Amino acid sequence: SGFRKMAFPSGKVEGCMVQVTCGTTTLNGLWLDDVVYCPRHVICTSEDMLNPNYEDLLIRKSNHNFLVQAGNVQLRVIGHSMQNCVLKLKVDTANPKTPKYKFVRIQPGQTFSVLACYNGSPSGVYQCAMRPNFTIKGSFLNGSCGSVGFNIDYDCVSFCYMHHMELPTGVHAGTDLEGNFYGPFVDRQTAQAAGTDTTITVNVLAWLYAAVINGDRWFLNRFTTTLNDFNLVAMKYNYEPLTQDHVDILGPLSAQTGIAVLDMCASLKELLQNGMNGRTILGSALLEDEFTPFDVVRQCSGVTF
Amino acid sequence: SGFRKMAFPSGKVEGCMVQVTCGTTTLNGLWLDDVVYCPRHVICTSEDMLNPNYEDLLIRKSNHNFLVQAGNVQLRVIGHSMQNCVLKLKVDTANPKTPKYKFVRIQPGQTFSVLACYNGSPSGVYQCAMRPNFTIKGSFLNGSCGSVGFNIDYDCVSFCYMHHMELPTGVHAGTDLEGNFYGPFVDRQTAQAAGTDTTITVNVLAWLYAAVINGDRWFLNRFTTTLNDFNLVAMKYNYEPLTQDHVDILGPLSAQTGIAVLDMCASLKELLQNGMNGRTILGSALLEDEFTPFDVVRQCSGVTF
Ligand SMILES: CNC(=O)CN1C[C@@H](C(=O)Nc2cncc3ccc(NS(C)(=O)=O)cc23)c2cc(Cl)ccc2C1=O
Ligand SMILES: CNC(=O)CN1C[C@@H](C(=O)Nc2cncc3ccc(NS(C)(=O)=O)cc23)c2cc(Cl)ccc2C1=O
Ligand SMILES: [Cl-]
Repeated sequence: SGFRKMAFPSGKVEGCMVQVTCGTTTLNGLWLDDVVYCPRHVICTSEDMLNPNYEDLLIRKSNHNFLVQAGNVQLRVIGHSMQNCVLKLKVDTANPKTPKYKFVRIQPGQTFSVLACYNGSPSGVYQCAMRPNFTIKGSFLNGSCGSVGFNIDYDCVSFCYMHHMELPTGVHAGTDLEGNFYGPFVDRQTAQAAGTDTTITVNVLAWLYAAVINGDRWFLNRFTTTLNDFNLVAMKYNYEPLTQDHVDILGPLSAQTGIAVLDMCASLKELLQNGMNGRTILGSALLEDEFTPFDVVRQCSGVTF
Repeated sequence: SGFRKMAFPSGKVEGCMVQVTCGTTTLNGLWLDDVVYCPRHVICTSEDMLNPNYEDLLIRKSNHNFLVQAGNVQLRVIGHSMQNCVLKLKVDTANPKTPKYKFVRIQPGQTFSVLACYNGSPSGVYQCAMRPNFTIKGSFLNGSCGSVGFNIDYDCVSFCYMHHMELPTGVHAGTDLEGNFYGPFVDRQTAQAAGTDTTITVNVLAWLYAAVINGDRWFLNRFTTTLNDFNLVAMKYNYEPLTQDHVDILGPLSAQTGIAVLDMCASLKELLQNGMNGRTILGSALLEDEFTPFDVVRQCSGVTF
């Protein structure tokens, strides 16, 4: 019993974190096999950040301008190349701690663990989700660039995010490990803003199923809804549209609890109308949207209370 | 910017987790140097748990009855002994991954990271607080016994909790690493219940300071209070008493934000008496009490391990 915001154990990723320095700029890098991946803006000064020409800045660097430190050991850079917004530094030593890994690009609503790092040293681990507006609500200070997001379903690490910047609202933007940004953001200090964010409807439904599994039903009602009528109401509360894919994805949780997806949709409609009336659901007074259907099945028991 | 429930990086602890089996019972063990620590109830069957005589059950067990598995390697048990509610299995190999460590007993209100394990394999990491009623609101399924709680200071792991059981309300109970239970609990299947819980006042104040540091200031007011008048209010809302030690501990946060501790108490009193009025603080509609003053300073400064 219980339901916590749970991160994956971070050990496999801690063994990959290194410090990358280029002149006055220091940030984090991810060392896998003989390559160190890091944000390409490590080659920028504060005066280069408005309209950097990364190709022109990079051609002026040699391998020995990149200082890479793994623990108390200096690695030797023997090559470099840029792939989109990521810099790949070839080093003369393969990381002996390289886990089994993949690079995966995720979609909004997906969750992942973040290992926040500073100067190549891990400081903490937390769970988060790719918001519908492609930002993440992380906890990052100056020097955290290059910190990564990942999942570890089984013993293979799937790297999905590399941290690049903080927007004016305090939210964060970054790329996949191939250097493609999530969202309409650029690695420039030009005026940029997060678009209006919305609630991840499929995740809220998954978390309501988690509450039923853990033994709570106060929020259920005797009603059902059509998918279209649910979407017409939920969009008035800035909730993302629920698609037939989302309904299909919630099937296993529906079969486990005995509550049809559209019946859970009616409960959500009523919660949005009434609020909680002094009650909580899984220790929260707000509707939680950073647990996916996959997270709920992984964390909860297979026997409903 | 941002403020997340953040756990310590778990790598140093992941390298210590093993699987302990005795008969039909399988649970987790902690391998440090040449000793494996685990709950003494691993020697119990479901019938024995009703009223176990652990010395009598232990005397029949030989070293070979304990099956200890570290990864895909079977360790050899060469001795066994009990210390309070923990079983110590002497093994023929010192753990090469043993970090610098200490065993520390924590007090209610203190926080720690939990590495949830099943079959000696870590599955997740989450942050939690020892409640004033000595339970923890964890997330644990059958097979999680022996999972541990810890903090990190510099490069030293301080082990503070070992998981033993789940109470009827779904909350959890366990021991320190010397086998002394936190709370008035015993390791047997018998009628046991968590006492009435209270809110950790010093931690709520720390989290209000974190919200201010992050730009959430709507709850601030011009008023102050005496410590005695505040504690009358705290008693009324089932909040723990605030001591002069708590006020002293919040000193640095008070000096950083410009809000005296008793000034923040006046904000807390108004929040208890009037609610949030549809507003949130750090994305929560409830007053959060699982961040200590030290956690707030650490996360708002980027301390690494
Ligand atoms: C808030 N940021 C800024 O005012 C300056 N800024 C620097 C940099 C950037 O966002 N770094 C940061 C990353 N994560 C958390 C941070 C918390 C705080 C912080 N503060 S600071 C020292 O004043 O920038 C910087 C942080 C950046 C990188 C790229 Cl690729 C694009 C744009 C920028 C940029 O605008
Ligand atoms: C809720 N538990 C029970 O009804 C039976 N029970 C077993 C055991 C115990 O609490 N283990 C568990 C620990 N953590 C999470 C658990 C989730 C689920 C779970 N399910 S079960 C197998 O069907 O009880 C057991 C869990 C235990 C150990 C001690 Cl030292 C003392 C008493 C007990 C005890 O009463
Ligand atoms: Cl995805």
